[PDB]
Amino acid sequence: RFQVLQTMALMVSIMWLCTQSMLENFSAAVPSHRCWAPLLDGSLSPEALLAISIPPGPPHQCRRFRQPQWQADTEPCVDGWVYDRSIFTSTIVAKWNLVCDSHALKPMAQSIYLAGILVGAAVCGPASDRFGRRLVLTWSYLQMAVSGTAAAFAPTFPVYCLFRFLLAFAVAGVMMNTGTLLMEWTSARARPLVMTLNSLGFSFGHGLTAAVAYGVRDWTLLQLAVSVPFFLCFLYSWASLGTLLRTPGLRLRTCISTLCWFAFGFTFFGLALDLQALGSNIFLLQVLIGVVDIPAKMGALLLLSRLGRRPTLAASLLLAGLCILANTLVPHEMGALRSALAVLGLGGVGAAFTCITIYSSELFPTVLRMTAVGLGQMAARGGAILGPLVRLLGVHGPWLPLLVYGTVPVLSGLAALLLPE
Ligand SMILES: CC(C)(Sc1ccncc1-c1ccc(C#N)c2ccccc12)C(=O)O
Repeated sequence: RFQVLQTMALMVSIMWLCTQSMLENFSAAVPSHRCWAPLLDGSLSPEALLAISIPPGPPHQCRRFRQPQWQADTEPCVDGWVYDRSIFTSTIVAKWNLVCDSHALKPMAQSIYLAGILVGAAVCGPASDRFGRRLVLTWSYLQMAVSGTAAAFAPTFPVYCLFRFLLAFAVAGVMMNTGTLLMEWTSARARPLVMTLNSLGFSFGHGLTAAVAYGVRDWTLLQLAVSVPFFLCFLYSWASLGTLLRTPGLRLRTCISTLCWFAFGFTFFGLALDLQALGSNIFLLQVLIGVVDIPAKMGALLLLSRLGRRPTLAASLLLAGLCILANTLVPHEMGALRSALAVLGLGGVGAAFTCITIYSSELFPTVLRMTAVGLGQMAARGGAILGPLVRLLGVHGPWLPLLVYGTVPVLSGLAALLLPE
């Protein structure tokens, strides 16, 4: 009774935590924009007017003819940008003009968020040890709620990034304490099931985010809505690494497990946080991510049970990488196929997360098990921090970030073939 109720509450918390993580692709979606031109803001056709007021692009994002030319002089967006509000009424990109010259700020915002996750885990470890895990979890709920509300009403971009950093600082503690509490009260034999249940809670959070963002098209309102439930969550909440590396034989397993954690984190947080490239419809992609993760993670658990631990992880990582590579390979015209491939890739990445979480426990003796799992978690968080950054390589071509996202998991899975069991 108590175990199931606690599991349900923590599943709800994880759903909302996934919402916090994945909100960025909605609250930071880049709308179609253009320099604010006077002649565009003898009237003629809007298409013709825009043709004589904005140079053509591969509709140029950030240029405008100095004087309306009827038919070099192109100049930057001196007066600002005009954002298309057909989908989103407001966004951080539209609010702070994170386009073109300052385009790197959005992926940099996502990197700051993930660095906040890393720092929050690092601090909450010793804090959760020093103070009760339940107390730290309650304080993390409170911090998540307040940081989300503040970042919703952030006046300037540095303030928004700072409060996203503190929000991540809090979510790291939330995740740490939720996982620890689930582990403590669950029988050692039932650990794979509990891990799968938590991952399924995250999958449900994907669709929850999709629905909330669909309803609330204002980034301020979206952030505030996703942050409010943590107020209620707070209300009703009431063997060192040196030795691990020293051992000679362990080095192979340690390196490969850490590489797998890093590959999962990098690929997921570099792809999951930018679904605009993956598919045309962000809401549909967000929904399908969870809709496929559910069966994907269930099948991952089934294969893990019957097909084995190592081959299941290898298959999941290879599937993710190959699907991402195909997505960047198949023609951009075939949008449906690319969206399906991206959904399959994210499902495989989630399955790989389940597999590695349930596998790294077995790979190492009980004395070093906690240290190995912690090292894997830290590597995953570092890869997450590096995830959004590689999207900056898209300036040369949008295919390069996806090529990196695909070749990382493929190589990690191939390396996963050397694991013992
Ligand atoms: C930081 C991560 C990647 S975890 C994490 C931290 C913060 N935000 C989300 C996740 C996360 C990402 C994908 C998941 C999936 N699928 C997932 C499932 C359950 C719990 C968290 C996640 C790690 O620990 O290395």
